[PDB]
Amino acid sequence: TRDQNGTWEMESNENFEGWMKALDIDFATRKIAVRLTQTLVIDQDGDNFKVKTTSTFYNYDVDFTVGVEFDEYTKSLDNRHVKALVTWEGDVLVCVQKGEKENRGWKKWIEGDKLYLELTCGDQVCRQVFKKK
Ligand SMILES: *C/C=C(C)/C=C/C=C(C)/C=C/C1=C(C)CCCC1(C)C
Repeated sequence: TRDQNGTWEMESNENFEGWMKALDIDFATRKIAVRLTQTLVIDQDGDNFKVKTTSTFYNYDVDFTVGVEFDEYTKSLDNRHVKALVTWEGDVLVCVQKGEKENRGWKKWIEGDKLYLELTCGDQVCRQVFKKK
């Protein structure tokens, strides 16, 4: 389904360290971040998304409209400028972040009662699975 609305709690996180390292997230931050639990809150109305990711210490918050390119500064993450675009490929939501890093972005989709998130950067892929809270 294309409906990704809800509050989603992480149950699995594969190669998170590899992905953070590919983004050059500093080693000391990685140590704190790597095994934190995550809650992902998605508000979706038509093309309009509001996405909030939360953990004990960190948050990543972003609003976008499907099909509308937006320039991003990746602030507390890796401090880079990218050109972001989120679109649908079937029922997979696909984000491409054009910039220095190759293959940078994510894909998000629903299967059953679960949300799947694939984060990509360089040659690294991180796969996360969430259950609806
Ligand atoms: C569509 C879902 C998206 C775009 C989720 C993005 C989530 C992040 C970029 C996660 C960031 C982090 C945390 C939530 C805490 C652990 C360390 C970070 C900064 C990598």
